[PDB]
Amino acid sequence: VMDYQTIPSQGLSGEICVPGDKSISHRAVLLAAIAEGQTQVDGFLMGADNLAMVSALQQMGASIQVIEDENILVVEGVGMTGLQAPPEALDCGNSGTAIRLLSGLLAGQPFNTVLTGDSSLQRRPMKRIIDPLTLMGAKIDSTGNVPPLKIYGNPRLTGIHYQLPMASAQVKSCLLLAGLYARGKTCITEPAPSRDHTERLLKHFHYTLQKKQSICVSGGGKLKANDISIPGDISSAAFFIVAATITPGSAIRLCRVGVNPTRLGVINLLKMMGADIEVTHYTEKNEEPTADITVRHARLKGIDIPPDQVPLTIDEFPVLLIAAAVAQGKTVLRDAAELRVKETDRIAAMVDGLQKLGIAAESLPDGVIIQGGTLEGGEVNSYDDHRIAMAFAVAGTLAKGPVRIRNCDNVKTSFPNFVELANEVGMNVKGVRGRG
Ligand SMILES: [K+]
Repeated sequence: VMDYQTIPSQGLSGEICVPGDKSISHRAVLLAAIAEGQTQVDGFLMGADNLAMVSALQQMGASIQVIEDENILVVEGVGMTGLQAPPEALDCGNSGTAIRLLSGLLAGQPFNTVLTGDSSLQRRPMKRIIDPLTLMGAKIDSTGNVPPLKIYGNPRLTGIHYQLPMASAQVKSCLLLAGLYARGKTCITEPAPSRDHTERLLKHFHYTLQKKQSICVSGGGKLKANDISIPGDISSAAFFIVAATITPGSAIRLCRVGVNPTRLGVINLLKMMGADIEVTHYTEKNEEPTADITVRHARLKGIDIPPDQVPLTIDEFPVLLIAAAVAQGKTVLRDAAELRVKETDRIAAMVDGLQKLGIAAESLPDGVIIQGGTLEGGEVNSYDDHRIAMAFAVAGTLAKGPVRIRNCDNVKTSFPNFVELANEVGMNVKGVRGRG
């Protein structure tokens, strides 16, 4: 078992490219697997979650060559009906995304599948997908609406018109995938817009989409192979953006980062707090916009986080709360109860760690109240959550003393080369032997 140990930073500098987007990587390889023809995937995130998605597809006879050192996949698609019944339960590891997407993919197959994963994954809520999939005629056994899930494939799924009562957590993507195999059209309508990585990829693979506040697909179409280049993960960049923001003497450039508007919340909010962040060299390679992000040290003020930014920033709140901890004044986060049902309860985790580092932090059922202050050295627990681990690694840049973050083995689920890149820009992090 291993921990991260930090010492304060004298300032970040240089230019780095963060690894590929986790969310786009999952969808890219899944769609490529069932496409017709050969898809080359560049920038695939070679992390534990995305490789679990790869292994899972391979158990069902996807043809995927992994070239790990180059972040490349070469996928020979097996076509829409080309998958084969896997012999054992599919282990999604730590990956909520993989299990929810596979559920959509597998609901309409002519075979049965069991989906499971690690302890954390077996606590992630699935009611949100089970219910709509069932409306389409899926049959999914589960206890307490958490994995493991047993899917009894139904090749005669029916399109539904569904209005999700919540900015989807892969619910839209899940139903869209099921929609490809359903008879008729499947229409998903949502209160507020959410991530659209799936829609962009469906278009990329030439599957017809329509189109106003809702989105529809009709089943029985074909996915057509089309090479894809995956942008840097802005959720991964977020750690360095906060680090360069709060560490005096810092100036860095993050190259080739995805800047999808539905993912830009951390930038939007930091700027509101007074951050110094410039987006340049904006380009549009296939489907996903990417840009370079230049960050310089800046003093921050606490803010009331606007409710409309919450969906745009949900995954960056761990590291954003570090910025709040060192800002001048109070920060209030509301409407973010979804933080409690992630890999760990992220509100409880962040509040626990912040208090251990000398920050006045207070939990709400749907968020947190932070009084900006001074980070001390100390020791915190990652709660096995990659973003909690990395958030406190970022805390270490400004903490008065060393920060020990226990149990960081799961950082590689989303950011395999985190330690290397951190030390490269001047964020001091070392992996050391942990306990237990
Ligand atoms: K995960």
